[PDB]
Amino acid sequence: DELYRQSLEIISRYLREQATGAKDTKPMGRSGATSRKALETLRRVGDGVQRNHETAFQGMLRKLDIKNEDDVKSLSRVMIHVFSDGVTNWGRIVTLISFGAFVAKHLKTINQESCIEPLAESITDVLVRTKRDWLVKQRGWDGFVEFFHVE
Ligand SMILES: Cc1cc(OCCCc2c3n(c4c(-c5c(C)nn(C)c5C)c(Cl)ccc24)CCCN(c2cc(C(=O)O)cc4c2ccn4C)C3=O)cc(C)c1Cl
Repeated sequence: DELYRQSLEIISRYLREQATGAKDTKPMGRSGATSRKALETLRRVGDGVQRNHETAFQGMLRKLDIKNEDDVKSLSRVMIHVFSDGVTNWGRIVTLISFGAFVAKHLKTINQESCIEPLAESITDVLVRTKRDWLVKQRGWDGFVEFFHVE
């Protein structure tokens, strides 16, 4: 499943980098150029999204009461509820990932960094399993990058 692996490398790097403040300088895998431009796209757009929904993000974070990895594994159901039904567009997907980053920052603050990568997996798993065909028709991460690109 190459779509899942690409999505997880992008999402995982964006989440851990938002939580630690440090960029990950390890080379990317195949489709490296696209994934690097996708992660740059998320650094430009994602922080605007998080500031924009700060009130709603904080409310939802508190209502989910995340404390350990078992809590992290119990988040897919609400995630799926909020994300699955209705219209899909790239902004919705950025919002998914962006709240992911918001939560990853929280996990780092309560010294639960080890939960960031299960978080990332859960996010990727919900994305690819619920939006795969859409992702394929928007040409995947190249479609994402082209969508948010301005010259
Ligand atoms: C990591 C993780 C990610 C995650 O992601 C879930 C999917 C992303 C998401 C959406 N929404 C969220 C809200 C939220 C709520 C509730 N109220 N308000 C005001 C907000 C901003 C919060 Cl607090 C957090 C995340 C989201 C609802 C509104 C925007 N929207 C959207 C919803 C719709 C729609 O309902 O059809 C259409 C949309 C958008 C955005 C663009 N379009 C077209 C979403 O799909 C969820 C969880 C639990 C986890 Cl753990």
